[PDB]
Formats: sequence, structure tokens, C-alpha cells
Amino acid sequence: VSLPRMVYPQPKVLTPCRKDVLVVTPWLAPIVWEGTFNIDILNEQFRLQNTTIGLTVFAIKKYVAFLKLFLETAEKHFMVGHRVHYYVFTDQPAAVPRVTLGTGRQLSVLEVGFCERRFLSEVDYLVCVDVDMEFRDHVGVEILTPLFGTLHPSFYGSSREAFTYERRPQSQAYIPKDEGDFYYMGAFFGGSVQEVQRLTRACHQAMMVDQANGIEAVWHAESHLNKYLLRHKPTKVLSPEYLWDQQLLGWPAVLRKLRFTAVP
Repeated sequence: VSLPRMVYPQPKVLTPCRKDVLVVTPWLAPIVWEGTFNIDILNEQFRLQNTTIGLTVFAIKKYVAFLKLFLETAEKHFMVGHRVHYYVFTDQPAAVPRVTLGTGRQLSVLEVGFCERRFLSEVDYLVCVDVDMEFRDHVGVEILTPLFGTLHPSFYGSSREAFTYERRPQSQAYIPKDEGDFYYMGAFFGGSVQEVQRLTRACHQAMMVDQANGIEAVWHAESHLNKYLLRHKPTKVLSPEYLWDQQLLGWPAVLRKLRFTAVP
């Protein structure tokens, strides 16, 4: 459907939004920073498609303690105005806090000690994050795309030789020193349900192969995520605004917003 009439500042061809950072990858994927998007335009586009976003977290053992803040701050900052389905995987269904949700938002508790068809039927996009985190600012439809990864906050300024990729050729996650675009954070990735299932299926197969060969990648699923995203380029990359640790890294000038952060 057509967008409605909208009044907003004209984009200026000979004035970049941001001159201090790379805002597009060499495969023409946007890198999402504050100042690169008009959220009103993007909200219109995604609301007109009645977009539903799934947000998945695992909260096992003592990590259930993090759910209350995670969910309450997600209610303030994550996809507000859009349909949201939280999927909380836990070993302690009774320890999930009763958090008040806005209209059009739902939560499912899934007990762990099988979700492929359910996700396809229930949501358009899946977002996969860790629970020991809080939202502090807007995280919205600007992230949505067929496949996205997030720049790890410790490595966004680093040379590829310094990236902590798996370096042993015996592992399926192996990346040599002369390869690599970015070091993506394992704690924040997503995309369409189909692309997230393709990614998780490929990662699981690679991890099984490594297990059979008696090798475990240096950073576990994150190492495999990095290998997958090297060979299957993401269609957006999120800046470190989207995964930050203020205790460890402060608040650099290049970050205009701190959106989703570690709980110290």
C-alpha cells in the first residue's frame, strides 16, 4: 500500500547524515546508527504490513533474575506500536515475573529441560538476544531486514587480525587472518523467520561437526555466527548503539544513543 502524505526534512544529497562512521557496508547493507534513519517513515512502512516481531531469550538457572528488568525495559523501548511476541525459554516457568504488557504484545513461556513451525505461523521477524541486558533507548523497526548482525562493542574499531574469530583450521568456524568484515556479537542477531532458521540450522550443523571432531570453537556459537555472516552477508548491520557495556566502555562521542546495554 501507499504511504500517506508526510512532512519531514528533505534529505540532502550533498550533506551526509553521519561523516564520522561507515553507514553502508561494501555489499550495500545499511549500518544502523542514530541520524541515518527517519523512524516515522520506517514505522509507516512496517505498520502498513502489520509486522509482528518475535523476541527470544533464554533464562536458565540464576539468569531468571534478569527477566523483570529485561521485559519491563523492552516494554518501554522495543518495537513500541508494533505487534510483539516474547518467547521466554526457561527451566523455571514459575520464576518468570508477571510483567504488564502494552496492547498487541504477548509473552509465551517455553519450558526447556521444536519451534520452527510455531515461529513461521506467529511472527514475521525474529530477534535473538541475551537476558542479562536492559533497554535504555529506542530499538525499533529500523533493525528489521532479512538477516542482521550487530557490531561487537569491543571490536568495532579493531583491525580484522585482532578479531577473536576461531583461528584453528580444524574447526568449522575457522576464519584466517586475511578474511573478515566485522566481529559480530553473538548476543544480538535476527532477521526474517526463514533466514534466522537457516542461520541457526547451519550453526547447529557446524557445532555438531566440531563436537564429533573433538574441537570447541573459541567463542562457541558466536564463533559460528561470525563464520556464517562472513559467508552469508547480512542485509543490515547494527551499530554498537544496539549492544553496549557502559561500565567497560564508557560513552564515546561516536555513540549518540546507548540503546541496549549490559546489566553490570
